[PDB]
Amino acid sequence: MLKPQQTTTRDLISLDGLWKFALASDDNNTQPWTSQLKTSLECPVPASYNDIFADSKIHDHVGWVYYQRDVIVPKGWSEERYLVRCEAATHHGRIYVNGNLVADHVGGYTPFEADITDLVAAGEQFRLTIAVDNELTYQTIPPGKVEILEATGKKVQTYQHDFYNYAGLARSVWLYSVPQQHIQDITVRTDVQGTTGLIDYNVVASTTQGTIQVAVIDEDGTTVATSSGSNGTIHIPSVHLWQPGAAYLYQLHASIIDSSKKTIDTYKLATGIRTVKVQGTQFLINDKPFYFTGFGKHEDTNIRGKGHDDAYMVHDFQLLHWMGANSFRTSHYPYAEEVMEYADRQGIVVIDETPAVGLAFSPATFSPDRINNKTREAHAQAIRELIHRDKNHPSVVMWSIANDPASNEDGAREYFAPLPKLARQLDPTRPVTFANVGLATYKADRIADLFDVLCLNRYFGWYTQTAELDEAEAALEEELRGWTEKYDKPIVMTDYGADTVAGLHSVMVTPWSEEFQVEMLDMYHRVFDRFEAMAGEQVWNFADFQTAVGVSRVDGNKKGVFTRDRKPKAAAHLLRKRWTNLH
Amino acid sequence: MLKPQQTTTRDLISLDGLWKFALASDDNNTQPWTSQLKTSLECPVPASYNDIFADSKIHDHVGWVYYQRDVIVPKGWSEERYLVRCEAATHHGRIYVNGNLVADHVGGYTPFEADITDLVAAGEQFRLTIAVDNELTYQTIPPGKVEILEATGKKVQTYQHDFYNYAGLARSVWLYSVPQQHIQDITVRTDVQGTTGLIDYNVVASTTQGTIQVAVIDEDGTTVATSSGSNGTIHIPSVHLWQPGAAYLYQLHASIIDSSKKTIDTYKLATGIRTVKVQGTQFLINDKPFYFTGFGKHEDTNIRGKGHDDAYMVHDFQLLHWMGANSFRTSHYPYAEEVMEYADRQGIVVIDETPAVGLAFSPATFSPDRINNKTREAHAQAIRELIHRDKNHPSVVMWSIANDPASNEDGAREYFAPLPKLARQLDPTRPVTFANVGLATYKADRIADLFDVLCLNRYFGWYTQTAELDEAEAALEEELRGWTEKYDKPIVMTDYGADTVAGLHSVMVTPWSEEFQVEMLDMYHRVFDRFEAMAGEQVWNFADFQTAVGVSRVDGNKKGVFTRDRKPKAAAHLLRKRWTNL
Ligand SMILES: CC1(C)[C@@H](O[C@H]2O[C@H](C(=O)O)[C@@H](O)[C@H](O)[C@H]2O)CC[C@]2(C)[C@H]3C(=O)C=C4[C@@H]5C[C@@](C)(C(=O)O)CC[C@]5(C)CC[C@@]4(C)[C@]3(C)CC[C@@H]12
Repeated sequence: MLKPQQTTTRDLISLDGLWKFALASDDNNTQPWTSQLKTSLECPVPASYNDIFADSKIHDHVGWVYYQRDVIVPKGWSEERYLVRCEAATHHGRIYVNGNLVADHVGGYTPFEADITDLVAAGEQFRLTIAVDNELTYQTIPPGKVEILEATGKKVQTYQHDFYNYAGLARSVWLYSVPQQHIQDITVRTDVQGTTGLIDYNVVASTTQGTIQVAVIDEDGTTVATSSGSNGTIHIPSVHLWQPGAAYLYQLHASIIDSSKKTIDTYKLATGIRTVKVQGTQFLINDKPFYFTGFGKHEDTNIRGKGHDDAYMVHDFQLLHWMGANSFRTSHYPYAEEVMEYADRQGIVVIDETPAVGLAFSPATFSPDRINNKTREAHAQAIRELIHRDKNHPSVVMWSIANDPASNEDGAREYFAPLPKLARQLDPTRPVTFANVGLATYKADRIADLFDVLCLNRYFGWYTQTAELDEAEAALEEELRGWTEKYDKPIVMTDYGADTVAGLHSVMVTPWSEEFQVEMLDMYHRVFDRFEAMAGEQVWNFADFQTAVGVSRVDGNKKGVFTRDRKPKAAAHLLRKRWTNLH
Repeated sequence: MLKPQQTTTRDLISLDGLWKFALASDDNNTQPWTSQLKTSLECPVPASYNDIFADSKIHDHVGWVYYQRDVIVPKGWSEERYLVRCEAATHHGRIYVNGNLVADHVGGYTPFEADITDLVAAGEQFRLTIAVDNELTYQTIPPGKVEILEATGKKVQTYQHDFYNYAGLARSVWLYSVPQQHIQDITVRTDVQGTTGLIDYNVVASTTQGTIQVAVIDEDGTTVATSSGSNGTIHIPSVHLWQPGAAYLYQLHASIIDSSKKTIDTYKLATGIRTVKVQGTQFLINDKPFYFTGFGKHEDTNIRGKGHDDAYMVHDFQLLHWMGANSFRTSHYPYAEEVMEYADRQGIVVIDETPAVGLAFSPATFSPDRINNKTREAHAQAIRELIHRDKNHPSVVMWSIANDPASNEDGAREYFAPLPKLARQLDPTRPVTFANVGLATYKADRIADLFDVLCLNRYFGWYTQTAELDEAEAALEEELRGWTEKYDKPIVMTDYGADTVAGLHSVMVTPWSEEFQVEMLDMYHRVFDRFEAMAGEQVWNFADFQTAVGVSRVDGNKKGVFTRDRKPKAAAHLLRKRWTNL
């Protein structure tokens, strides 16, 4: 269902706060959810739990953890229908109402919920336990594999992606109410004919006794159009288009109306009128060529892990405007819905990506004992959920299906082939892409032709022709010449960068140094501007972020242009100079 | 005497190395130079001793220390005269040969020596003890005062300058030989008539029996002119000039010649043909206007303190060339002589400066109980020794008499007046300056008219309390207007910058961030470029350096554009942008 909001017809209670917290264990208490949890530990919920507690055992935990609290359903909600919703449980969430399992969800970055109307009476209190599991298998979306250290028996988690496997309730939890007859879903699609804007809409509602009205209201509160029925086409004269760098949002009120013209349900959906098209080598937004500038990001801050944070969100966006970035990519998982809403209002463009990173063991990655058909089922599910959630965001301009898959290997094409089609079939308003790793050159990649736009991640300066910038220039150039001569598509660079410790400086060519970072980004730009087919450049990464432990990671990933606490490295000023002095 | 060298007639022995080291104490060994020091400590000799031992007592020590080692005079110096020289002992040095005092010297940054010819015989070993004192008084030229912490009894050294009071033998020590008849000094003075270069020379030699010859050899080895006599004028047709862009150096060989045609003594002095001139607000090198770019520096590196270091010197000059900096000032004491030679070869320009910093207690600074005429003598003495040693360097383009005196107070003009006259008199070929502090505004200062070029130190602190850039800008411009209306002289900004920790970053305007330092330098430049009379900009400082302890000092002074270990802050790149262009 739609992201819940408070209306004249719907109530919404935040369940964020401190919750009682416990790890699972091998105790005579298998089944925590059946009674009041016994812990002195409280974990705040919009948070990953790993770094909260300054305890190694919680942090390194593999398997289930339990959050618990008492909740009271408002007495004035009799005659209504109500649900508990998790915006996200990373990676596998279960919801329990007093000992009853009521939901079981498997991906780590999308919503789920349970209708508890008939299980708990209005004005009743109940014990809400949400179990969350972090275990990654070859069938989970980021895939991974649990192993056991030989000498100690410590359970340990392997995976093939960078960012740390933060787990828990990294996004908000909610109790909300909906009327018996309610709106369940809305799809809006937006074209333009000359200066007239056209909204294709479809409303899905629980019942049909009494009907659907729609109103489109501009930023001034003026109703600009109306329509009747659960689906149709709304004409808007002299539309205020939604543009990169100049958002405009209309406000689409779907109501349910009874036999009298009395309102039964209402829901307010923000929509931007905008078109995306790929014509040969150009990426077009409202029939105007567009060039991405900005970053791959991560949901990651000093203590709350992947926990959504309003201050860092508003600030991060403020830093984007400051340096003239116009976009970012939801690198390696869908971000919080509230970030997409904020991008819509800020006029920021978004490459929206599924959690499907780490489909690469470089042993054959696409075989029965690795990424296999059941894995592809999970991947298809992730695509559906993401698209289902973010279909109405004008900011979201393209779906990224995966990140660094081993798209050079036998079996990779048979694995991915259905996936671009599924996305295009669920949402025909946007192009589909994926982010290509260096192994999969223009020669070796065997997947690229099934996508509408090509995204490349490349580290010539850092990882291969190390500190040898001229050597990296030549190989970068060759490569790009290969892609441009082989495909007639837009090419957006989505990773390029270098680990850089703030404060570390050198007059020489010195990796990890602030000067080196600048020298490399600067060179990459020089090469980009030589190629007409480039449609975007997004630096890796916006900010330093935590990764799994490893001798080649200095307390995480330091390829940020800002520090974890958002202080600018020299590179940040270079991009600022570049992106504000060119379109 | 002249900086010693190896010639065909002269031998030179380095005495650098590890020496035995002891602090003074109050036991019956009241005279350590009268016998072998049995201490187990060894201190390296081109170095300050303070951070070397990882020991508090030694670092914080106030008073004398003793260095010691044996030396052997070579067998073949029989017919020869021989000396022990310290390039520098900071601040007060004594040389002992086996229980006998043979030299006592007071300034901390210039050389001294002793003729030991008659005390020790060729082929003899002797015990060399060198006592060095670190105490400052109101009469030492950087002045200070020793005090006692009442609760602990601890002896403590107060002073008014920034940089830490490092002591010891910060510079090399030598045993050397010279014939009985020898050259003792040479003065060269260079000038231009059309395209022909002129060299006035004067040679001072220990005896006048048998004459003096001079040859002037070019960079290709060609003798290009000669002269006879102890003094004269040599003409160099179509001279290649020494320029800031591009050093060219002639090599002048002064000799003493016996009745026959036989060389008895010889000495090789590098000379660059160049003029310096002030005209109105313009500083002219070889008749064309010059704009100083670069730094205030310090002799400061991580362990050895003020000890001279060939590596850091070459690198520091590469970094200057890297950022297109064309000059620096020897803030705030003469630097190693080798730096001045190296500056000559590198084509870099030098404001050469005395130890006279800290003549300011902001109680009346210039008065009989504070900085007085006895102090002025040490100061005159300091000018004398600096000019005598650096007079022949083409890189040295101006003398700086003092840094941050209280030039706004009563007594200040009467104290200073003799000093620039003295400098111009010992060297009439260069202009004289001093670095003026923020208190001495164009109104308040009462000394400035006695100098040829005005050097201002104007940290933004003087102008704004709360690190507000627009406030700083309005006040700097007002002040510079005052100076340009009231004096017809070149103005060089000799201190400007911001304390800055490497790695501290902010998208806001925040002091102590790399961004703030950048923005402040940049705003200062915009202001300087609005004024025709500006002849120069030297940022304070080149690199981070150690200071006395202050809660306002973060393990030293962090105004460096480089870190102590020579890493660039963002400010270095900003300066590189400006100086490599215009
Ligand atoms: C690590 C990834 C998947 C890729 O994405 C990463 O970006 C950042 C990072 O590298 O730290 C982080 O955001 C995070 O860790 C990841 O998202 C970056 C590129 C990547 C490291 C590849 C390379 O950089 C280069 C490789 C070369 C190329 C190869 C095969 C060739 O084509 O000739 C020669 C050998 C080698 C080392 C093979 C591995 C890759 C393709 C590598 C390391 C794979 C992983 C990539």
